[PDB]
Amino acid sequence: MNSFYSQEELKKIGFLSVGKNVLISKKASIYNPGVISIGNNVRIDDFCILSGKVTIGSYSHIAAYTALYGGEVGIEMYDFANIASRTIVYAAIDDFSGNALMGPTIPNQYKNVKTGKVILKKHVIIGAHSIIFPNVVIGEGVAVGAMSMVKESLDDWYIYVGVPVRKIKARKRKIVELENEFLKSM
Amino acid sequence: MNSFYSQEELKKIGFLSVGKNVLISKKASIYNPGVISIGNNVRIDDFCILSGKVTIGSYSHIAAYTALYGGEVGIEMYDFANIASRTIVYAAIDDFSGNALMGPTIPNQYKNVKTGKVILKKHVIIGAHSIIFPNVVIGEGVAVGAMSMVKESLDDWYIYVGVPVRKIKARKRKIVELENEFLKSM
Amino acid sequence: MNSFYSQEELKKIGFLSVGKNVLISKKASIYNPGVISIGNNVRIDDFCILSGKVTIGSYSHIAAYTALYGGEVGIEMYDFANIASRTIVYAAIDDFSGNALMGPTIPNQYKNVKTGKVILKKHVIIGAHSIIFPNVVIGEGVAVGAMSMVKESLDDWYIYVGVPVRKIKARKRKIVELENEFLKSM
Ligand SMILES: CC(C)(COP(=O)(O)OP(=O)(O)OC[C@H]1O[C@@H](n2cnc3c(N)ncnc32)[C@H](O)[C@@H]1OP(=O)(O)O)[C@@H](O)C(=O)NCCC(=O)NCCS
Ligand SMILES: CC(C)(COP(=O)(O)OP(=O)(O)OC[C@H]1O[C@@H](n2cnc3c(N)ncnc32)[C@H](O)[C@@H]1OP(=O)(O)O)[C@@H](O)C(=O)NCCC(=O)NCCS
Ligand SMILES: CC(C)(COP(=O)(O)OP(=O)(O)OC[C@H]1O[C@@H](n2cnc3c(N)ncnc32)[C@H](O)[C@@H]1OP(=O)(O)O)[C@@H](O)C(=O)NCCC(=O)NCCS
Ligand SMILES: Cc1cn([C@H]2C[C@H](O)[C@@H](COP(=O)(O)OP(=O)(O)O[C@H]3O[C@H](C)[C@@H](N)[C@H](O)[C@H]3O)O2)c(=O)[nH]c1=O
Ligand SMILES: Cc1cn([C@H]2C[C@H](O)[C@@H](COP(=O)(O)OP(=O)(O)O[C@H]3O[C@H](C)[C@@H](N)[C@H](O)[C@H]3O)O2)c(=O)[nH]c1=O
Ligand SMILES: Cc1cn([C@H]2C[C@H](O)[C@@H](COP(=O)(O)OP(=O)(O)O[C@H]3O[C@H](C)[C@@H](N)[C@H](O)[C@H]3O)O2)c(=O)[nH]c1=O
Ligand SMILES: [Cl-]
Repeated sequence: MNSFYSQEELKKIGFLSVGKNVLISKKASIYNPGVISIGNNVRIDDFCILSGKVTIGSYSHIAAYTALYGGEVGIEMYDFANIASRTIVYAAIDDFSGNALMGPTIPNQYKNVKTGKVILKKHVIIGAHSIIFPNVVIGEGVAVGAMSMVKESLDDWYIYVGVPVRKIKARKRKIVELENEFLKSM
Repeated sequence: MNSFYSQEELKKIGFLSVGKNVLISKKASIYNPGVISIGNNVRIDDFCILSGKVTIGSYSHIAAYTALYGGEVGIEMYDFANIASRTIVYAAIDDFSGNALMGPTIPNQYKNVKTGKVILKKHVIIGAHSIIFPNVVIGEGVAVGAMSMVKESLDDWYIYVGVPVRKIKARKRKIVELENEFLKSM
Repeated sequence: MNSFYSQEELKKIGFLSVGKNVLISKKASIYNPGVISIGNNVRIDDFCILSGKVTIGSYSHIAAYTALYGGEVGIEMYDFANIASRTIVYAAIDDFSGNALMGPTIPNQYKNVKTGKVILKKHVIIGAHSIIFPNVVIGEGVAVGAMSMVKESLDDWYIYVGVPVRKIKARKRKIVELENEFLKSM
């Protein structure tokens, strides 16, 4: 069938805000829903995790198995941004260098958590099995390929691939005009 | 212990067809069972997702977290094909180029979904964390490595790796002799 | 909210041994708890799988989606080791070469399972979306970057990346003084 909440059960979750035509899987996890807000026409699929401060506009699909670790600073997606399956977005990560201790079992004073808001601008697409690390803006109209890793802010309207990513090609801007056409008839 | 459904629970599912000794996780998601056939001696683990048209033969393991998105055209596996953990197989995929809007929140006329049957032939093995794209015939006896990305059909009896995959060596065919012998015991 | 067991429900799983302050998601899967041991201050998140023989010490996070397939020979992590999200550790994998049949639907005669203990020593961290294969000792202090693949044992206090991994730099050892200072103030 499908595993989505009814519009009725959504209201019971306690989101900061949730628009219309919001389909969220019952097999997703939602932690601290009072700091999570969703526009209209959002779909979030089985085995996703939203945890902490996350904000999603409208016309966004968060595909299956995707984790959004919004922490305190948060993750924000703008309209028409989509995220394919099995992606992680971190707004916070532990320091790997060996200069600090690590992870939730250890108190803050021994760790060196790197944290910064993450933003996906309008029309961003994030390819399957990718990772986005903290304190990064993914530019307007940016496509990130499958299995790619992003550690820095990405320039608008390009397609990036690889670990860590590299620019390979301009993204076509035809979507801008299609979005105007779509909005019209809606 | 294990999380597999009963023969009794399995029949309650409504599969287009289910064979014998089928072990399906209660923690998998099965969408539109009505279009899904499974032969004999098949195991499907936790957190898999089968959605839309998916045909599976016999002697096949779909390991944990693997998503098979058959859509309309479908995904087929021949006998002795196996898929290791956290793989995605897409029978349909959105246009990443920027020539078109994307994903299930948006109507089809604004999109440009690529679709085509995906076929895994006999003795195919797909390594963990791999991705197969639409309209791809994975040749008989092909092995694709961990973390593989497959956008195009793959010639029989080869080992491939990488993103996207390249052909690194031949697969031996000794496995065909062992199939014939296994069958002759059985 | 959070999705962990109370310390009461923990005792009802029948681990070879569970310590105190042990947070385990109800959305995780635990097979054969009889051969699994867990020290103290350990968190195991949603959609993890622990199957067969698994030994975790103290001060360890096993992040979401992570799968530890310990089979019979086992996976052992020492204290202050952590695994980030969507990692797989295998103590047994099947032969990809074509010399043998594959997976849990086939009798052992016809297979050529590679087995070998996996050990992660003190302060190891494994980055997200990584894979560690059988018979590998990850030396004390090792860091493996995200989206990496490990088929061989790794030297102490080095940072490794890639598929399969290459050494890129020394790990800083300030973490050795920090554990001292932290353990003391307790
Ligand atoms: C990123 C992508 C769009 C590029 O496809 P393309 O426009 O057809 O370009 P090509 O396949 O010609 O690749 C161009 C270069 O990028 C490399 N490349 C392509 N995809 C890559 C990836 N995901 N990671 C690393 N390298 C990649 C190719 O090797 C090639 O390298 P070269 O120039 O050195 O030969 C596509 O490869 C991809 O990753 N799609 C992801 C689809 C997806 O995740 N869908 C989720 C459901 S909507
Ligand atoms: C692909 C695989 C079979 C190759 O192993 P191998 O035949 O033992 O070959 P090697 O390890 O010598 O590697 C051959 C070349 O391919 C590369 N390579 C190997 N595995 C690769 C992978 N998964 N991704 C990218 N490259 C890989 C090596 O770098 C080497 O490159 P070079 O010739 O340019 O140096 C193995 O690496 C693998 O990926 N196994 C997957 C195991 C799995 O997914 N198991 C699930 C549980 S059953
Ligand atoms: C491994 C890691 C610590 C390296 O970071 P760094 O020390 O800042 O090193 P740099 O980013 O300058 O990269 C050094 C080299 O490694 C390459 N590289 C870095 N990380 C890589 C990775 N994960 N895979 C493949 N290559 C990688 C870089 O391209 C660069 O190569 P070059 O010398 O050929 O240019 C980091 O990139 C990483 O993977 N962190 C994972 C964090 C994680 O998984 N967190 C989970 C939540 S806590
Ligand atoms: C994955 C999933 C599916 N379902 C149900 C409801 C859905 O309408 C139905 C089928 O959805 P589906 O995801 O199989 O098919 P689509 O509705 O076409 O969606 C998908 O294909 C596109 C081409 C990709 N770009 C998407 O990333 C991919 O997830 O099954 C759920 O209820 N929950 C889920 O998590
Ligand atoms: C993963 C999984 C396991 N189980 C139960 C039933 C099983 O008999 C038992 C142990 O299964 P396991 O999958 O850990 O181990 P195996 O049955 O040996 O299979 C595994 O190792 C092989 C070498 C790989 N080729 C497989 O891909 C891997 O999944 O646990 C479940 O009930 N559901 C599951 O999803
Ligand atoms: C992921 C997850 C979270 N939770 C709840 C209880 C937790 O205390 C709360 C916060 O968990 P969280 O994982 O969103 O956030 P943190 O407690 O900061 O943990 C995370 O950020 C760090 C920088 C990383 N090193 C970790 O690997 C990452 O998972 O949400 C659960 O109940 N179950 C879960 O699986
Ligand atoms: Cl996953």
